[PDB]
Amino acid sequence: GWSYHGEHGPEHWGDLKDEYIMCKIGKNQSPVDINRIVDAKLKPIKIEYRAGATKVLNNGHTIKVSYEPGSYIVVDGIKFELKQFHFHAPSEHKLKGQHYPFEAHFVHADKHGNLAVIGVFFKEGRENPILEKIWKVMPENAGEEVKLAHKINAEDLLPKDRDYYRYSGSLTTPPCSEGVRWIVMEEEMEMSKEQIEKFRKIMGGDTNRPVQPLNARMIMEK
Amino acid sequence: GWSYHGEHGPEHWGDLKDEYIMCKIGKNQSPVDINRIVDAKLKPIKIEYRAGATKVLNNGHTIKVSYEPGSYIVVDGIKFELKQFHFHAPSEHKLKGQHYPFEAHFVHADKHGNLAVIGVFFKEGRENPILEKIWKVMPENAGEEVKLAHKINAEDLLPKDRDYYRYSGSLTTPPCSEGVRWIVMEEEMEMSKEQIEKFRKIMGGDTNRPVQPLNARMIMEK
Ligand SMILES: [Ca+2]
Ligand SMILES: [Ca+2]
Ligand SMILES: [Ca+2]
Ligand SMILES: [Ca+2]
Ligand SMILES: [Ca+2]
Ligand SMILES: [Zn+2]
Ligand SMILES: [Zn+2]
Repeated sequence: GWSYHGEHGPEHWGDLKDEYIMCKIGKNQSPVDINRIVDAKLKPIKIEYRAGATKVLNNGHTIKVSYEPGSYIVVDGIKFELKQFHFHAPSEHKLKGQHYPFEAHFVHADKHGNLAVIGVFFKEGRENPILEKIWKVMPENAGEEVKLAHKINAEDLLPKDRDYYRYSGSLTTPPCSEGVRWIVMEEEMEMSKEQIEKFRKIMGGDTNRPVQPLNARMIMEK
Repeated sequence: GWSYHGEHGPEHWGDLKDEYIMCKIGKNQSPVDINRIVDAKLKPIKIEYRAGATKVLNNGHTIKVSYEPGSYIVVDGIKFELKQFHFHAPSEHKLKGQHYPFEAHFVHADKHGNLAVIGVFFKEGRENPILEKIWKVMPENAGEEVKLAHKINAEDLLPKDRDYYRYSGSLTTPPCSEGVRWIVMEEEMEMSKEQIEKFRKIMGGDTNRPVQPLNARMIMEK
């Protein structure tokens, strides 16, 4: 019964269930304000994506797009399979104290269940032609799920400059499990103001967890 | 008789001499707050530098390091010869409303006198080993100029990531001539807090012109 507003909101997430305890005691939580940055010789990240987005689900907390097996990234010489991507507005991560109006998360998992999430910022700009295909068909109520007519390639929502920030964090929604590899891309993408407004309107407001303390962590920059 | 403080300061520069009129009527002035940015497919910039820094001059307004002929950059298929590089603190340019504590300018000129300046931001970090060589020998008073023992290569003060912001602007000190190509590098370099403090102490304070209106301009990002 968790939410982004009111008494089941982010500050109370850890109180709600035993399984959500990391939202309360965790010291490596996401998102964060990216303001303690260090240059590091990170390897480039192999992105082996095919066209494979199939369904669009409104779950009350976001719009989630599911992906068929076969698409993956390689981080630390390990294959993490793309499972789904979804959205928040405004951005969950901040960059040196500032938000973007929107952020996408591409959620991946290796064979043992370890999670790697690619985060992509979006600013106000040209209509995103890939997001229009999903937005046209966006379910208006929680629980609804539409099948997509044409399969979408998620690689088209990623920038061509693939320099990125890296850090060790968590899921941004309960249970907020830790041990998540975060790959936040430096280069932003574009969306129309209308697309942003539609997403906010349908979600009913802000869909962003507050930034959490960096604590012992640093953010690595390629 | 211009300065960075008081009644001969930046707000009054255009009042001081007829030759300084651009500081008053100019609509394409530098520096600027880099907050209206557009992605653009800018060509990479050829940097053909040799070891060639010879002298270190304190001129009351900065520390200026002079360069022997033979080192150049290529912008718009034109050779601009490196003449000198110098410093300001805090940064002249801002990035999305925020300063860096220090900024370097590498001043170049083509055969007809057209200026191209490469700007490099520096943050607090490790001692810069190339700046230490200059700092050791830094003239304490205006008018003084020391010959360097060992020639320095300016290329070592530039980042290895050479993605850059570009815009059309001006000199940041009187006469503030326009028609200057600005190449401001995206990746920052590092300096020690001690090196910054030494430069500020010797200059006697802030050495940065206030940001000027972007006006009709955009900033291009590679
Ligand atoms: Ca950096
Ligand atoms: Ca880059
Ligand atoms: Ca972009
Ligand atoms: Ca950009
Ligand atoms: Ca750096
Ligand atoms: Zn998310
Ligand atoms: Zn300068």
